[PDB]
Amino acid sequence: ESKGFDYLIVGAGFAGSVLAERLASSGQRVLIVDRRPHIGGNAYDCYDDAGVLIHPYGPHIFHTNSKDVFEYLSRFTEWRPYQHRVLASVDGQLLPIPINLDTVNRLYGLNLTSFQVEEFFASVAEKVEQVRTSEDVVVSKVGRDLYNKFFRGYTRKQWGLDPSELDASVTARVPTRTNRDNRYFADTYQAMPLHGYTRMFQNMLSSPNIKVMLNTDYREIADFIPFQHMIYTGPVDAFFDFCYGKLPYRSLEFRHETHDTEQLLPTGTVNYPNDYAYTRVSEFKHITGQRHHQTSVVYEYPRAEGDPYYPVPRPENAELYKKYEALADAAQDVTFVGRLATYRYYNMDQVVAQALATFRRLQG
Amino acid sequence: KGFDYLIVGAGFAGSVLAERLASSGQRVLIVDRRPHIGGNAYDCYDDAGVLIHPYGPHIFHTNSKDVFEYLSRFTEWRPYQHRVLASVDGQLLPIPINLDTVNRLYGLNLTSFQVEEFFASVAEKVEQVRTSEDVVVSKVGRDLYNKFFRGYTRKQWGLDPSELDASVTARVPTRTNRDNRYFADTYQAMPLHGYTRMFQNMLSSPNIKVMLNTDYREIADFIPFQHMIYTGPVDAFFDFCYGKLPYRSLEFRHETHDTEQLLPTGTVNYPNDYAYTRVSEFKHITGQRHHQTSVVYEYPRAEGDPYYPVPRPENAELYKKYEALADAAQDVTFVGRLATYRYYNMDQVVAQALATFRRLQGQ
Ligand SMILES: Cc1cc2nc3c(=O)[nH]c(=O)nc-3n(C[C@H](O)[C@H](O)[C@H](O)COP(=O)(O)OP(=O)(O)OC[C@H]3O[C@@H](n4cnc5c(N)ncnc54)[C@H](O)[C@@H]3O)c2cc1C
Ligand SMILES: Cc1cc2nc3c(=O)[nH]c(=O)nc-3n(C[C@H](O)[C@H](O)[C@H](O)COP(=O)(O)OP(=O)(O)OC[C@H]3O[C@@H](n4cnc5c(N)ncnc54)[C@H](O)[C@@H]3O)c2cc1C
Ligand SMILES: O=c1ccn([C@@H]2O[C@H](COP(=O)(O)OP(=O)(O)O)[C@@H](O)[C@H]2O)c(=O)[nH]1
Ligand SMILES: O=c1ccn([C@@H]2O[C@H](COP(=O)(O)OP(=O)(O)O)[C@@H](O)[C@H]2O)c(=O)[nH]1
Repeated sequence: ESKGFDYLIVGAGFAGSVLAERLASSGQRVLIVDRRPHIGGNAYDCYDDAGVLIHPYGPHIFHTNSKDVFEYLSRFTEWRPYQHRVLASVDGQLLPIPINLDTVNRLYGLNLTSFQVEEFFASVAEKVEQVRTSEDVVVSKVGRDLYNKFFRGYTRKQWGLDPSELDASVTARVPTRTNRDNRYFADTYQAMPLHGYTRMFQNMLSSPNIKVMLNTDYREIADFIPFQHMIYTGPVDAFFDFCYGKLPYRSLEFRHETHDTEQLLPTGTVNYPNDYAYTRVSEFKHITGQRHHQTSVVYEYPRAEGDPYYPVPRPENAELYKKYEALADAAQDVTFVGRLATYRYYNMDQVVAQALATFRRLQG
Repeated sequence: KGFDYLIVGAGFAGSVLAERLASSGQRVLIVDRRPHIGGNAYDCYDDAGVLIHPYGPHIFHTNSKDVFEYLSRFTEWRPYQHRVLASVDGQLLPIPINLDTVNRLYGLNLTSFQVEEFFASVAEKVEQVRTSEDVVVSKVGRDLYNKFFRGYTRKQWGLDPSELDASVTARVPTRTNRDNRYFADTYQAMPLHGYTRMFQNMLSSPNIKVMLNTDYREIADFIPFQHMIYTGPVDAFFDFCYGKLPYRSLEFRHETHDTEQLLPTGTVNYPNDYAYTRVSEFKHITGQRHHQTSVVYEYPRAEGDPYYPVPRPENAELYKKYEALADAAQDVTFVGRLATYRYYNMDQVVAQALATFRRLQGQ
């Protein structure tokens, strides 16, 4: 039709890359761009100095209930079945989280059945008018003491806020159980890409219709490169030059280490609600299924400043986003999709859905 | 506006130049039709977790202190002296041919001093040496030429050593000593973490934008650039106006085995057997520790991606006709193995690029 590209996609993570593949399979000329020197966004993996497969930006475990998302992804990767399991260091023990029958019995030295632990949870639970805060969701189900041990400290360390300063959506992510299930997810499809996300993303972007541009801020090229439409997957407040001020995103620092032993942790991840500066340690071999004479772990330190990783879900922040959203829905030739761009605390599968949905919209 | 340079190809040629140009403040756009950087020297991890080179074994070696020190700013080193065995007469023998090759082959017991006289007694004298047959035959004799060189060369090029310039089979000198190293260079070492990691450091500058999966022709029309550095094949750049320049290609067959070690050295050559010219085992080269092993067999091909220029008098003439157009380009600089039609090693390409950088700065 004209010079340049039909689409200019800003960001090569799940949001941007899914659309890039859909548009290009549809015959669109697509330029995908990322300020980072690699594709895959947060989900990027690679081999470290020791030859172990890791995630530079923390542990990404894939899980979904969407047969459609799982089948779409199945087009670009084979799978390694895996059901993630997390232990929480509490009172010098490693207990299951989410809280379940075993957590209670092990913590207090009880012997409740699955039927009795309901009466117990009910016997300590705090009555809450209406549930609004992350404090509310937890305390109204399992009571004050279990809240202090598992949720209050972790949350304050992770967010820099009390759970009461956070939307109930936040801690509602980790629901309590009364059975003896110890998986962090009870999703239908739990599995990791056989050869890593990066290999999966490379297939996703392999069309002749797709051009990949790296180490590039869209603003550096958007001036002299012709494109008929733009898909932005970065932060919003930044897209509109913070005109309304800074939309708060919580950040992280990662400290990777390699140990001359086959196994360091009992599970993929151990949470630290009450001790240490880090929130958790992850061991990639548990996740990937890789065999190696050594192992590599990563420690996560929450940070107020740095690359945005988490939207900060709270009443005041929801308001501030709306104003930016208004500008966004107003943007004539720009479509906003992704965790950062639409300010949603989304998992990988959720972003893939929202991207696939957005694709269908771009075709009436 | 736009970029000061458009660099076509992210191999050694383009990457060294990207780095040098960017370092001096220039805005660079390096592009490649491949999905990765590094060109031929690109390495990666296979499904088994073994570090391999998708495009055949790349072993770094050099006599140039300046090239090694330049590269040393983007990678650490694993000292490595590549050793190659040739499968001849049912034995695994040292190549280049040396004292031990001859002694073991013919069941002799010569000293270094005697083997000079032996080679002399079998050598066919050639008045003026012009072909790959001459260089070999005029030194080691007809028989040894047949065992190690003729079969291999015919298989690799589809040409007889006599139809190739003396420079081809001259890359493999004959020895009278007992040195079994393939190279005798001063600096022989591998990038500690592979080439890709090194390239990544070479292209880390904020003044470098990287475009992959892109042929320059797809963006040349709407992207502003003041000068172009071209590292691809020459004939393709001028749309084959003088007909096609002969390049030689390869097919690679990669295998993984459930054993720690398959071969006795990094590479085994087959001058006289099989459809492949050689077999390589990457662990000997990388030094990686793994419970399994990955090898690659190389099959010479007439058609495919260009890997080797074909050094012969009629091909020199043809290239010159293209080299003439290249010089009249005025805003395109040609550099590399493919772009200047030279059978260059990695270190030679780096030198060529560093030199070209100097010329461009007037230095
Ligand atoms: C620590 C951590 C752990 C996680 N664990 C899980 C998990 O276990 N399971 C799960 O399902 N999900 C997990 N996730 C969530 C998952 O990462 C997200 O669902 C996913 O990253 C969403 O991708 P996205 O494309 O929307 O955003 P992103 O992955 O962040 O992609 C945005 C990209 O755009 C680029 N960009 C931004 N601005 C510009 C610009 N101006 N110019 C050019 N490029 C730009 C950025 O560099 C970035 O690469 C985790 C996330 C984090 C941070
Ligand atoms: C099988 C094999 C084994 C080798 N072993 C050794 C060794 O052991 N030791 C050693 O020192 N050297 C070795 N070499 C030689 C070494 O690989 C080269 O010297 C080196 O690759 C030089 O890189 P280059 O940048 O000049 O060319 P290349 O690496 O080929 O880079 C050229 C790039 O330009 C791109 N390109 C071309 N045309 C276009 C276009 N139209 N649009 C966009 N992109 C384009 C190509 O995709 C390619 O990536 C070996 C070579 C081969 C083939
Ligand atoms: O052991 C835990 C695990 C979770 N959380 C809270 O639940 C939220 C969601 O945790 P999840 O692991 O699902 O989020 P992630 O960090 O993985 O993105 C966290 O931010 C915490 O506030 C907690 O308090 N204790
Ligand atoms: O065992 C050998 C090794 C090399 N050669 C000849 O020497 C040339 C250069 O060998 P080299 O190993 O340097 O080629 P490359 O590794 O670049 O493919 C080849 O083309 C062959 O013609 C040969 O005949 N037998």
